[PDB]
Amino acid sequence: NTALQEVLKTALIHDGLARGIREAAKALDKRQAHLCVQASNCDEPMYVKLVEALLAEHQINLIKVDDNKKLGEWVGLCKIDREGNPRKVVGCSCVVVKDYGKESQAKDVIEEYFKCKK
RNA sequence: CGGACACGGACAGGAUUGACAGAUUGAUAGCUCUUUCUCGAUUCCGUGGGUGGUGGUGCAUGGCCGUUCUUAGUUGGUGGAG
Ligand SMILES: [Zn+2]
Repeated sequence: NTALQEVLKTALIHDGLARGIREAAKALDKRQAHLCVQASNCDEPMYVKLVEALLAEHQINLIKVDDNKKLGEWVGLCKIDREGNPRKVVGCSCVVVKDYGKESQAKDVIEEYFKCKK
């Protein structure tokens, strides 16, 4: 439970992402992105087959989560506030990590890759 | 758009920029249109809003200048006249 809860959220503050309706699946076209994350609630079953057709054949792995509404408070557009509303953004299916830039808590995402998923 | 900012919706399962071809036009303005890529949450729309103005009004004014006015005039205080 260490991989999905805490070691990746620190790699989501100010990195390079794929954010919105004209770029949810734009950053998959980049040969510059490391370990990404993917949501298991797509409306059509081939759009996730569309995006794993990039990564899983290649050197890139996805992490499953539930959906792109629990992912909304992670992507960067803050919707919840002291004087705010609960749901003013609906997040992406798949945001990628192109560069960590530092090594605070990144030893477990790379341990997530080649411990059992090899 | 060079209409800041504030309000909600449209913004991640397809908001907003740009652009070659061509019948497009005054025009190598992608203006529009057919076709179709790119840009990355910056925005666009709705509503209140500043804003800019060689737009009005010099009879609402400030500054300035012009003039009788380049001729020798103007004024209190303090007493006196009323
Ligand atoms: Zn008029």
